[PDB]
Amino acid sequence: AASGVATNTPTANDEEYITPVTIGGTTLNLNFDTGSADLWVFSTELPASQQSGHSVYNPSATGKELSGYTWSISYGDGSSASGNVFTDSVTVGGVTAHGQAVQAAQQISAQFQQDTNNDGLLGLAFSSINTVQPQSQTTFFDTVKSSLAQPLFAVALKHQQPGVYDFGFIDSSKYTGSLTYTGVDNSQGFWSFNVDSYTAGSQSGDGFSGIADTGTTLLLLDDSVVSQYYSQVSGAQQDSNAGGYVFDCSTNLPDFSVSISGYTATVPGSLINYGPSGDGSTCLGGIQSNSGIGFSIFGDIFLKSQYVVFDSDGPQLGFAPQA
Ligand SMILES: COC(=O)[C@H](Cc1ccccc1)OP(=O)(O)[C@H](CC(C)C)NC(=O)[C@@H](NC(=O)[C@@H](NC(=O)CC(C)C)C(C)C)C(C)C
Ligand SMILES: *[C@H]1O[C@H](CO)[C@@H](O)[C@H](O)[C@@H]1O
Ligand SMILES: *[C@@H]1OC[C@H](O)[C@@H](O)[C@@H]1O
Repeated sequence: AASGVATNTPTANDEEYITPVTIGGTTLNLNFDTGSADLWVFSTELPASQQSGHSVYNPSATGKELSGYTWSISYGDGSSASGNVFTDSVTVGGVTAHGQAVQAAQQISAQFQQDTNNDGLLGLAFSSINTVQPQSQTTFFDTVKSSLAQPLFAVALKHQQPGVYDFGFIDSSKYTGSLTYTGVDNSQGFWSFNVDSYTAGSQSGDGFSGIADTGTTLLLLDDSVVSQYYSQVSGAQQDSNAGGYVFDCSTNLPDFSVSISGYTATVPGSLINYGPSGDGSTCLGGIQSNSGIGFSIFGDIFLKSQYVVFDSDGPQLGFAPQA
């Protein structure tokens, strides 16, 4: 039975986490994203000036083309990419998927053109939302799932230190105490779960739903929750140059917690100080608006405080504080 560990590393300010993936013999640094189901890479089909600063996949060397298939995706921050599809061998932390669909980029929006921290994305949401036309394809995880010791993966994202993606096993040394599980609703293809209530510093409120999303840097919440949080942060203000609420870097921020099936998951106020806003001398908050989309996005700010188990049996998610 297979299992493996892939080590991830945060980029500056923990903006994204990248892990090496070997595709047909070339290793690329990909952003593992539990919020989407497409494995796409910078390729030799892009314009040569866009290939610059990246490790690229050359499909003609090892790939088997799926003639006539395309993919096209749009993410939450407006970025997008599209291209064609090949099958190849994809290895992550020593686990190999043979004949994995590899989505070679033909076009990428400006956001990706300017991000040289990754060479593409490895989706880990449910395969039901993979964008490949005319027949959708399975994610790396769905491809190898039946070969792993247990059909699950687990993640520890850390603040300015390397972390891990555990495939097919749970590493009990990565969290304190025991895991608490909650059911997942995969009807929209996401790892969606319910929280029963939340506490933002001195204020507590009713529960809501959200997705466990490794691909989003911040903790995005309903505007009512964000207002409630920052009303407790002296001098907090929104700054469109920074991307949301900012405050003095020395501020004492309140903790934020959510109650999930009996377990309190706490994000300490020191993790809510994302870093320099890059707008003078303020810091950007780790909690920001979800822009009225109707569900919360439990991104990296939240994951940096937990060890999370993504279990295809249920499916369900398990949580425990990171050791
Ligand atoms: C279609 O599904 C997606 O787009 C999913 C789920 C989703 C749906 C709707 C709203 C938000 C989130 O996002 P995702 O795949 O994680 C997607 C992946 C990314 C690498 C383009 N993240 C996003 O689009 C989020 N973008 C981010 O978090 C960007 N981060 C920053 O701009 C750093 C700033 C915030 C300091 C990326 C550069 C990392 C936005 C939600 C804020
Ligand atoms: C993950 O689990 C497998 C299955 O037991 C081991 O063979 C592998 O070395 C790693 O511990
Ligand atoms: C990344 O690869 C495997 C090991 O678990 C990890 O410690 C290393 O940094």
